[PDB]
Amino acid sequence: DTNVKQVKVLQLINAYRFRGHQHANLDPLGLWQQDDLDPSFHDLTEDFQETFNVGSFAETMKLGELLEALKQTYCGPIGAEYMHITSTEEKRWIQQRIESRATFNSEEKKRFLSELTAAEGLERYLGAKFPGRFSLEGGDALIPMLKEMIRHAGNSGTREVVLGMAHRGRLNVLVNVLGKKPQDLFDEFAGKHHLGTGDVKYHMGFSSDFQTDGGLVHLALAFNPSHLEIVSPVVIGSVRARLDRLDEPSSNKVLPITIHGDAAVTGQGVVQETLNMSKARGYEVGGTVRIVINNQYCTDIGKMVQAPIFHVNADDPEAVAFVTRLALDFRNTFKRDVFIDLVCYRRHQPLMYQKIKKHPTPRKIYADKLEQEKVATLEDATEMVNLYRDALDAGDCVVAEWRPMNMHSFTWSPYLNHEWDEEYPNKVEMKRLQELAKRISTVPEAVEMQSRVAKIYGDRQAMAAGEKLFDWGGAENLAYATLVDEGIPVRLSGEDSGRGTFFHRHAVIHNQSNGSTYTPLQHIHNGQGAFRVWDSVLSEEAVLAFEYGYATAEPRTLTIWEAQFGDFANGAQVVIDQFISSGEQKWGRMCGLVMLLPHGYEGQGPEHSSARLERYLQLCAEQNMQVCVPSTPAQVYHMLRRQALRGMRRPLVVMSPKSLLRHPLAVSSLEELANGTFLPAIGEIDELDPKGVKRVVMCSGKVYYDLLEQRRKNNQHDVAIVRIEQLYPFPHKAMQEVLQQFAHVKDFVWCQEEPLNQGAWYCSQHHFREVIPFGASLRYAGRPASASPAVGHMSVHQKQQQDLVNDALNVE
Amino acid sequence: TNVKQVKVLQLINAYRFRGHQHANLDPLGLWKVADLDPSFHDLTEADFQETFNVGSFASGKETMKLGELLEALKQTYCGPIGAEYMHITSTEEKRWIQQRIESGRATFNSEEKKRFLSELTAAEGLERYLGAKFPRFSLEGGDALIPMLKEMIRHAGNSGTREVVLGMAHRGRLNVLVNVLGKKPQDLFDEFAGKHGTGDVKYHMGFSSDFQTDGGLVHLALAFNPSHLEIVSPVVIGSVRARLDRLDEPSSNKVLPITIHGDAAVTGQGVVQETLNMSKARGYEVGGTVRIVINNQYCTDIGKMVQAPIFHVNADDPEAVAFVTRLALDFRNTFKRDVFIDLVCYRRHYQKIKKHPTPRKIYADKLEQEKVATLEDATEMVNLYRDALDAGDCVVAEWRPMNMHSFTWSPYLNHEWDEEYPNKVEMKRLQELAKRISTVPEAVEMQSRVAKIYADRQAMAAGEKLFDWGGAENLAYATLVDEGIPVRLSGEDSGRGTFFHRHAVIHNQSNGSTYTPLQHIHNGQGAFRVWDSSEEAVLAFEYGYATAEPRTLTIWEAQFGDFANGAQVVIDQFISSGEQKWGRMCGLVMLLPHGYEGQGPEHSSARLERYLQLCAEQNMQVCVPSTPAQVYHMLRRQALRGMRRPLVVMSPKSLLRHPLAVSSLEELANGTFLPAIGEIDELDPKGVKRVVMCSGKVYYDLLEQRRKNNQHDVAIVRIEQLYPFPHKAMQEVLQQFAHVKDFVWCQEEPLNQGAWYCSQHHFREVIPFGASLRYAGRPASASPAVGYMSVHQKQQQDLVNDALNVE
Ligand SMILES: Nc1ncnc2c1ncn2[C@@H]1O[C@H](COP(=O)(O)O)[C@@H](O)[C@H]1O
Ligand SMILES: Nc1ncnc2c1ncn2[C@@H]1O[C@H](COP(=O)(O)O)[C@@H](O)[C@H]1O
Repeated sequence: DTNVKQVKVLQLINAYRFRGHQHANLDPLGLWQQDDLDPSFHDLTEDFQETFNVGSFAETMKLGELLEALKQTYCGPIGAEYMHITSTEEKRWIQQRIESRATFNSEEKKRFLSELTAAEGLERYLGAKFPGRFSLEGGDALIPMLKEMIRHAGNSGTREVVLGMAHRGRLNVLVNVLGKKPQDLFDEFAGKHHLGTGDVKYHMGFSSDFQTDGGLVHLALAFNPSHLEIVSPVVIGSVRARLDRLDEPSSNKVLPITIHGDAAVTGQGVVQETLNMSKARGYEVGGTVRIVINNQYCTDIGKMVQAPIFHVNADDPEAVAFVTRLALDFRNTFKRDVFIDLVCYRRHQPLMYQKIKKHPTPRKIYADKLEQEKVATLEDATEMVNLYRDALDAGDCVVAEWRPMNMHSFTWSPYLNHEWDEEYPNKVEMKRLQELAKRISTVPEAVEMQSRVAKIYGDRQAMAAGEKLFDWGGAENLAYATLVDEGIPVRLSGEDSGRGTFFHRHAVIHNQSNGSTYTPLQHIHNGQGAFRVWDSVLSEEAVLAFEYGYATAEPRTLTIWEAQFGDFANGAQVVIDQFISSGEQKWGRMCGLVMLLPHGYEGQGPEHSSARLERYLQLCAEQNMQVCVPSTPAQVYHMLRRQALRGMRRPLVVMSPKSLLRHPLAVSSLEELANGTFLPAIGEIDELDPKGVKRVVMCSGKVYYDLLEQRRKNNQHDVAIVRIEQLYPFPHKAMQEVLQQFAHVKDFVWCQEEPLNQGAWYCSQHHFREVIPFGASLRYAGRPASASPAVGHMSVHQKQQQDLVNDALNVE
Repeated sequence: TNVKQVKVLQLINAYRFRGHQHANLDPLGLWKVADLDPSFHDLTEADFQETFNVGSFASGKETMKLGELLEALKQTYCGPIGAEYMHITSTEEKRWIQQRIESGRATFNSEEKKRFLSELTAAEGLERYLGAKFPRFSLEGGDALIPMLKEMIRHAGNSGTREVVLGMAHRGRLNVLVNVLGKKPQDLFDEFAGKHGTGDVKYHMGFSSDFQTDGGLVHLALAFNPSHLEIVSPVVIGSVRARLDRLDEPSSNKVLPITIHGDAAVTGQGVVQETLNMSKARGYEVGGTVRIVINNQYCTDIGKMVQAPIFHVNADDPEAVAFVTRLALDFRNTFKRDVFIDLVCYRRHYQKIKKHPTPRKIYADKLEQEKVATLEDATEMVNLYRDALDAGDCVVAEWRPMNMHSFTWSPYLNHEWDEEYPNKVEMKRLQELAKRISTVPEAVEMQSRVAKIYADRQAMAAGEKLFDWGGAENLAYATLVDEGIPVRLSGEDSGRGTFFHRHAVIHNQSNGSTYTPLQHIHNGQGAFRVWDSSEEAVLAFEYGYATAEPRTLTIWEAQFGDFANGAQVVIDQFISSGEQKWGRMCGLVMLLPHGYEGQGPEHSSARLERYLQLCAEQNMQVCVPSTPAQVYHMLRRQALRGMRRPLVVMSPKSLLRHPLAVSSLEELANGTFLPAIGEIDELDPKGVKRVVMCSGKVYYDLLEQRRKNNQHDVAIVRIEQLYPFPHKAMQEVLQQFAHVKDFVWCQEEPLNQGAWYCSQHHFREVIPFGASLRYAGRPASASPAVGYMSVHQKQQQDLVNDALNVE
């Protein structure tokens, strides 16, 4: 009897919660094919005036009334699928919100109508004027949705919003949300304009302020390439930077919004990578609001994590508004990714095309409704449509709440139009240097050090005191000290980067007592730059994108990304190709990201030998990047400081050393640190009688030391060996300084560890030629060309190293 | 009591769903759910003695006392196996799983038990033997991987599986190679001693071998891979589709893909998603692959993206592992979908780990207790195995040397690029074919624009009209499948063509159906298949497919070349370098649409220069065909030569419709692929002051300008094949200009892109001793192309003009 039935009703409430969404009126076309637990009878009833307890269903209700309420709640225009989430209080939170809506009022409804009108009217104006649809029609409700999202952010103390989307709807969002001048857009179509090489109109970002009741929000819409889905981790990178510059930096204060298409989101693996990474300390941003523009489920990746998915019918702006707040409230409340599945169509399987043509547009559907509610007449709707058309004709901003940015919002202005060779405060006063050298070498006794580490630290105290030369790690960390000391923050990010893949850095010290850590660079003085090191793992495409976004938002911070080995960075080729190396020219976007790519031929094989130097060199042009191969601790130290101290903001690609990290000749003095500078080139270091010199060898990086040791060994005085430490921009001045004593030499050799089709030969040939004397010939010494970067077998490597070295040194 | 009956059913359902959160899974035990408690469901201790219907609980003792149902539920769902399956939507699947798990579980006989012990002993033994001799990425702590795979292989044999394809990574690799695949311990030992193309590290080696099971011989193929994690997965799956495509009897139990993943890598690499999402598609699907996660410490939740049953199992219990292995196989065989096994284990190379006994120890003990095998038994296993290692010969009893017919590559192994191949086709037959594939049954009702394209093609067959690019290209496929050579075309919109040039597939506007004329040439033809595509997994898959099947012409087409960098890892680590690293040949064709036409930085450049820079030691071909004839001969060459190396094509966009880019029947029937093309206009050699060389669409710009100018003193020559560089061909086309001293290389692409920097050194080789060589083309740039059309247009006109401007 009735005991048993009460239990059955609970089971029925439950089934609606779980799966009600699958019978929801989501599709605006009504051609969706809904494929159980949902009819009473499967749960054995008939009965509808029997009164029941209704469990947690936001006390007592006649049955048939409950079934009403459940169908409303879970089977109308919103499909909440949300009971996979394990947090009890989150579900209950949601239930509370949806299981109890107030009505919007005449002015909010009208306003919805107004934004649908703009959505449509812009799409139509552009159709008529420029018959060449990435039109938003009809996912028109995106405009009302974004505008509401932003208003709600305002009223919840959000200060900035960062957006990334793609092409569909792009022009609409630009004009009707971000506030770009229609006239500016119309001009773009006519070919009226930038002073780089540019990109197409659908990749355009935009920055503005937007006035809400709750205050002034900053809007930032990303630039992006045609490659789908990769702007995402760029955005959230962007937002971590912006959070990192607030004084108490709570997530709700910067909101990331990403807009996706159904196919891209299931089909692009950077989505997985991004979800995985947003979990990680040093990368989290308190969750992203993800909008899926659902045309042709797809949101099913959002269960690899576990996030609420709100599906909604684009044809109901009111339901759309409601879900918008719901999703936003949820994310600001619980610091978690949320998904809004915006279910719509492309006005622009010819069986549904016919469906679409006979279907009224969202503006139309809504104005008809506001008319059968006596909230706006035809004459009202019609005049919204006339007003908007007129405004387009006038060409001015059409977003009433757009405000021009304040001076203080222009964070990049100091950093534009600088050249690589500008002067910068290279020197640091010896007293202060040693003071810092000593502080970062000195670990409170509280911290129990592992044995090998404690040694390394004893060494660095001895470097500080002049009693021992700096190695790479000692000098590198000293660079960071000198930067944070004067207020410049550092962010270092990479696989195992706190200690170092090669055990060289030990910026972070693992306590053997507490199991905690201590990071010396964080304890210099009150009010220093922050210093933060973050250990990635994998997700390498998403990570570099993130750091690119970060460096892009924040030019005051020295932002470093370190690949385990350079060989792996091709996992991020799209970032390197579409953003880092080309973003300035395409988009005007500066970036001082530093990339540490361990690189060097040491016999460990094809994926542990080559950063593919040559690929970065071919990408170089128009001063776009710097490519450096530092050979000394002093060099790395000056190199990093230059990047921070010196105005320009352009990617620094570094061929980082592995074995040089402990080479006994790779070693530097305090005098070289304090009074030295970054040297684009380094001349011959030994005494040779220049009149006796028959050959100059030029080279970069570790192979230098092999040549040096071999030439000393041979007792040889007739061949000089010069380093080129910066291959791009190519340092002509420096080159003529180190070459002047050799004006009379006719035999010049470029020597490289790397194979002929690789390293610098093919790309930097023409520079070498510009720089050697008018007489001189120029020839190659190095490994033969090869399909694989590096041979498999150590004995073969060793023979090749010896052979290329002897060949360089051999004048016979 | 009616009420309690409903609630006992909910209790069962709770265990089905969530039992696994309380299963004994962590070997270490160093690892609370209200649903799992009878009290949660309003049942009491005193209820335990009462008896209930147990609905579908598959036991099937069809009513039980509750106390006892509870013992069973726990013994089923909270023992050494954790089953997550109830999130799957398919009733029959869930019922199927219930039938096999809720039953029972698992009685193994003494012969099998001792075989497990034996296999664990091998796993432990090899790893200690290596550790002692060469002080490795040891399997230790997941020794059960070994009996698992051997059982997987045995069970597949009894299932009529004929091939197994595995990819995995570094942990456990030496062990699998030796104790599963059959590599001789001596070979491994030599390798550690550096007694040995350019090669690669031992942890990347793959291996082929045959394996005698009770059910039949089974071929095993373990993939080569680079240091990069997880990208070998889609490669294996491609391999499998190829193996399935060569069966008369294309049943999917017949070939089994297995991928072995780490838990970090499985959630941190995007290819997993990409591969999971591609395995749904026609035809990249292969009837499901079984995925083993080697879990050291959830990482498996990515399989709910695709709604895969997931079996967790305690690696210290080899009988658990075996049962789950069979179950997984049977499900994949049965329902043709992916399945995950989560092997819960630990890395032996810290306090709790060190006084934890090895899995050999634990199971030897347990067989003692069971009087199935004694200290002395177990011990002699250890000693027999160490002795075997000392002798250095195969330690896999079931190993067998492969049959001649398993050597599918031996014909293709040692070939040069300029080898003679059967270029000519007899005119009668070309025309017969051209007519066949352009004639469509009248039942098929074509969209008007496609109908017009097809009439043009009938005109082309007849000689009325010169071939355009799509005409010739389709005709190439037709000539190959004609003679029994299969074709696989894979790419975005590749059926019709991104640029609407192909129309290999016709969409019948009446039936909603399709018709593909290349599939209807004659019975016994090569299969022709075009598939419409997750770029990185797709390319990886096509590569696997080509390394498996050298008889099929396998073509991948990017939507635009600019996007292929999405797949840089496949290019860098497999396609370009596999032959030298691994001895792995591959005739994969890549169509990369490429051309400066003013559509911006991502619709302009395939990055020719990046492929050029990867070229060395004859690894690849890079071609820029300028004619329908040329594309036709290029594709036929690739298929008809014995060489199997990647062919990277700069594929045209505009040229697809350029009025001058057309070709005659005579050029198709009696021509051949020309690595270089000479001056084509009547031009007096002694009038010529300058020779311009170039490739691809620029040619036509230069030609059309030169003709406008009525210029006779500048010859223009195409290099169609840029690598390997065609020295003989270039001499024939430059001979009549031996006296010219002014040579220009001219390219659309910016100065630091395209061919200039990489091919320079070839160019200087091949022009006359007197002669100078200078560049005409776009200036260097950081973006591949400008954002604005007008600027594009000026740049095009200027480089063309510069190149033609003599004195
Ligand atoms: N990485 C960058 N390079 C150059 N300008 C930028 C960069 N980031 C932001 N800006 C400009 O600075 C202002 C504030 O940017 P945002 O805070 O990102 O909206 C806007 O004018 C941006 O165009
Ligand atoms: N792509 C390839 N290149 C060269 N040899 C291959 C290739 N694929 C398979 N083989 C060899 O052919 C035999 C059978 O290959 P499989 O069927 O992959 O086990 C083994 O000897 C393989 O080494």
